[PDB]
Amino acid sequence: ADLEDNMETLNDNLKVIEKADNAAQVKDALTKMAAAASDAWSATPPKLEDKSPDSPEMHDFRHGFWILIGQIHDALHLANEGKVKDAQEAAEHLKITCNHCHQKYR
Amino acid sequence: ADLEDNMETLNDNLKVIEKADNAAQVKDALTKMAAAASDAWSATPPKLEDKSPDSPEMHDFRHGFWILIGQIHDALHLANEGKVKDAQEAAEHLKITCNHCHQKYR
Amino acid sequence: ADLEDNMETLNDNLKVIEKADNAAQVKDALTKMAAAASDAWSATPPKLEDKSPDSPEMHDFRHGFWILIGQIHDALHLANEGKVKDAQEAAEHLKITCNHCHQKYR
Amino acid sequence: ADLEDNMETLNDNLKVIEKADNAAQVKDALTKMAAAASDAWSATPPKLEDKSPDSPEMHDFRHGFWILIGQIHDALHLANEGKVKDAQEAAEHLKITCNHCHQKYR
Ligand code: HEC
Ligand code: HEC
Ligand code: HEC
Ligand code: HEC
Ligand SMILES: [Cl-]
Ligand SMILES: [Cl-]
Ligand SMILES: [Zn+2]
Ligand SMILES: [Zn+2]
Ligand SMILES: [Zn+2]
Ligand SMILES: [Zn+2]
Ligand SMILES: [Zn+2]
Ligand SMILES: [Zn+2]
Ligand SMILES: [Zn+2]
Ligand SMILES: [Zn+2]
Ligand SMILES: [Zn+2]
Ligand SMILES: [Zn+2]
Ligand SMILES: [Zn+2]
Ligand SMILES: [Zn+2]
Ligand SMILES: [Zn+2]
Ligand SMILES: [Zn+2]
Ligand SMILES: [Zn+2]
Ligand SMILES: [Zn+2]
Repeated sequence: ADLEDNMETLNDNLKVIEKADNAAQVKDALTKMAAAASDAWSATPPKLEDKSPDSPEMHDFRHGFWILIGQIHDALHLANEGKVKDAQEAAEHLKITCNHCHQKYR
Repeated sequence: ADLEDNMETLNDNLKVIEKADNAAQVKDALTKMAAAASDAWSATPPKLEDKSPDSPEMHDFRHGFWILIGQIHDALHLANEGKVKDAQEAAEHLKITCNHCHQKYR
Repeated sequence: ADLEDNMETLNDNLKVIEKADNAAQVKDALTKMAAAASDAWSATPPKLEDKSPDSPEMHDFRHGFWILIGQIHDALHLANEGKVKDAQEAAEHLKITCNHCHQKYR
Repeated sequence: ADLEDNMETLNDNLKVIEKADNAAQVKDALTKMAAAASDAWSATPPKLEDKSPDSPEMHDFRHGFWILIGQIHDALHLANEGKVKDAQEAAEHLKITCNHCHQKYR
């Protein structure tokens, strides 16, 4: 999908996690976020259309998605241990990564 | 594009890394492998077309790409520090992940 | 040495990172924090002296130090690439992990 | 403990994992390996007594224990999902990290 669609997927599923009651909802939202992050890894954001794909900027840009993917990976493991509250708390971790990339690149 | 194309990208660039002389070659090959792994994350492999997308198998399948992506992430950091030999020996780490997924699902 | 000493090491060096100007200061503070986190991994915190060492609590407790160690690991890689501001903003990531463990066990 | 004691702990528990029948044995061995790796993070190995503690060598040395700690972290998550075979296969991952550090530093 395009960067904007992936971002709406990330935004909708982050809310599902913050509002969730059971593990299955959290697991499903985390899996959908991981798919959106991986698909978004390739995208060139507007602020960086001018820059070459192996510029310092596009490397740092892509590095943000590695942070997020890793955070989702750990969150799903916690979710798969019945630790709903601990997996929901991952949301707080994910939001930092969301804001850090936004601050630099949208 | 498809799982088989992503795999040939992973295979070709793994060899480039093993036969590389300088950092730029290693960096470029690692970046291409990361793109292939991320793009492959969503694929349903032939031996798992029968299985449900939330089966233990498709979860374990996807988990393999998280391991590889994480390994590529660290390898590129080492590559970006001029540690060519340390980044090349990441290749040895990557091959274990290649074989583990292949053993179960190829 | 003890959990409280490790925590003051983490606290002092987190501030050094937030107020740093150059890479060497950030690198040095991150290295000291990594040493404190690793050394703290084995500690039994007061609020968990009652609990068995393989309880869900002491496992979750130890898991917190794995998150922090991983965050410090990535921060030092960024620091070693001359990306001072990117390494300093790791501080924001670290504080979430500090608070999550404190909320449950301090 | 000293580096040699930590190494014997790593060696004994790696064998327990390769020989294990149930999750509890694997979980317990992984937890003991994590404790040994964290405690070993601080050690100065013989080949590097001459070198300063913030030399490139002692940084690369310590980086090896970050790889191992991360690998143990993932292995324990797999172990905590009843995936004994998948957690035992982590052993193959750990041995690469063992050999890579040995090759450079013992
Ligand atoms: C980069 C590494 C990013 C990460 C990680 C996250 N986001 Fe993002 N997001 C990013 C960019 C470059 C853009 C702009 C895209 C454009 O074409 O304009 C966005 C946009 C959004 C939006 C759209 C709203 C807007 O103000 O433009 C949303 C709703 C959004 N992002 C949400 C979001 C969430 C929830 C994230 C983590 C869970 C997240 N983003 C991470 C770049 C990056
Ligand atoms: C799963 C998580 C995998 C990881 C990690 C890696 N590979 Fe793979 N690979 C996988 C599957 C399911 C398949 C078969 C797909 C099919 O349609 O039949 C493959 C296949 C390959 C191939 C052969 C491709 C072909 O021409 O048919 C190669 C050469 C290959 N894989 C290489 C490779 C390398 C080098 C990897 C890591 C560096 C790697 N793979 C990881 C599943 C998975
Ligand atoms: C658990 C996994 C923790 C993480 C991660 C961090 N901290 Fe911590 N901290 C923890 C405990 C259990 C305690 C209480 C110990 C006790 O004996 O009562 C603390 C305490 C602190 C303190 C106060 C120390 C004192 O003088 O009594 C500080 C200032 C502190 N912690 C800071 C801190 C920082 C900055 C962290 C991350 C960067 C951090 N802690 C992580 C448990 C855990
Ligand atoms: C460095 C980052 C290391 C990692 C990771 C592992 N090992 Fe190690 N090991 C290391 C050093 C520097 C030494 C030498 C210590 C000395 O004072 O001589 C060792 C030693 C051992 C030994 C002792 C046998 C010997 O030939 O000296 C064993 C049995 C051993 N190490 C096992 C081991 C295992 C099983 C590991 C991973 C699971 C492992 N080591 C990782 C440095 C490092
Ligand atoms: Cl980030
Ligand atoms: Cl290694
Ligand atoms: Zn929506
Ligand atoms: Zn974890
Ligand atoms: Zn899992
Ligand atoms: Zn960040
Ligand atoms: Zn594609
Ligand atoms: Zn690293
Ligand atoms: Zn980088
Ligand atoms: Zn594996
Ligand atoms: Zn101590
Ligand atoms: Zn990184
Ligand atoms: Zn380094
Ligand atoms: Zn947390
Ligand atoms: Zn022994
Ligand atoms: Zn995992
Ligand atoms: Zn756990
Ligand atoms: Zn290695």
